[PDB]
Amino acid sequence: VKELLEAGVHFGHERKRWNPKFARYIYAERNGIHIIDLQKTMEELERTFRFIEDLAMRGGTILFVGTKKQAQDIVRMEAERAGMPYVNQRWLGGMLTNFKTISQRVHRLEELEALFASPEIEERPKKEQVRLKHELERLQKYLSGFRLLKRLPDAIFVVDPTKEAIAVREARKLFIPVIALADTDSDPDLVDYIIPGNDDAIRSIQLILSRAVDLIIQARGGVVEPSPSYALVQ
RNA sequence: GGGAGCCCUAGCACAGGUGCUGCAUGGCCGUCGUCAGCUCGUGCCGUGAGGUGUUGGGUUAAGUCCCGCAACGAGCGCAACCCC
Ligand SMILES: [Mg+2]
Ligand SMILES: [Mg+2]
Ligand SMILES: [Mg+2]
Ligand SMILES: [Mg+2]
Ligand SMILES: [Mg+2]
Ligand SMILES: [Mg+2]
Ligand SMILES: [Mg+2]
Ligand SMILES: [Mg+2]
Ligand SMILES: [Mg+2]
Ligand SMILES: [Mg+2]
Repeated sequence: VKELLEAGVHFGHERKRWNPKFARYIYAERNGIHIIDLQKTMEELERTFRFIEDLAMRGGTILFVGTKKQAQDIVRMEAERAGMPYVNQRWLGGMLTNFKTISQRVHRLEELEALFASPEIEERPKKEQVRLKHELERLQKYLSGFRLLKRLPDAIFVVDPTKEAIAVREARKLFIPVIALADTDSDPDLVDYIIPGNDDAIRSIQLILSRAVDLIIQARGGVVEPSPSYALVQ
């Protein structure tokens, strides 16, 4: 739960497709790439991790949203490590603003797996058997850890604001605090708690969600060890 | 001398009408068409009528199934359940 000269190589990123609104968090245009104000990344982190502490203490959940493939797997472990839910494959229209209706898909998954521990997987025609077993396929594929959500989450952790911007918009419309791993292509003001790092490159990404989940466990009550991911990021 | 009932005149209340209106109508039928379509709930977009979903790419006899996607689903159809 720290590291400051964990610039490592995960400080600055992105070329000139910036959101000029991200101007404060930049250090220079070192050869076609804005590099991120190192200090600010650490002090925004201060007020940020602070936020997340009180969330684990009060016993609420954080929905980890990362769809970007260069961060996809990482989300799965760190979100499984902590109890919290994750949206991993792709983000659906109304996971939040339509959160009731979307949860029928959860009502079915949990209940369709109950078909697969019964005598009725031998019963039922195979007209149903083929359809109703490759339907369970897809369900577990998108809601592999949305099903953990039983109500709207107290906050939400996105790894790319720009890319998962439908996720962001939904959060706001329901007044759900946005934590985000952001960099130069994003609108910082659209985000409540910003870690101005860089949405792409696993060396960042995982470092952040490691230390974040470290802190979540550390503050919930468990004080643990290295992660399932770590330097298993190639 | 009256009475129930049945056959009966003479008047009543009504019957009956394949007389009109199929644009006053129900019912049933023809037809586009056994064509693959027509909608809904909630969400999202839009001042609004409305839109998205139902568009895109592949496939099928088929909105048939697949991939994808601000949508996630569902109903009436298709298919199947019936017969030869
Ligand atoms: Mg990006
Ligand atoms: Mg008459
Ligand atoms: Mg008629
Ligand atoms: Mg047909
Ligand atoms: Mg015919
Ligand atoms: Mg307009
Ligand atoms: Mg409106
Ligand atoms: Mg259309
Ligand atoms: Mg198509
Ligand atoms: Mg169909």
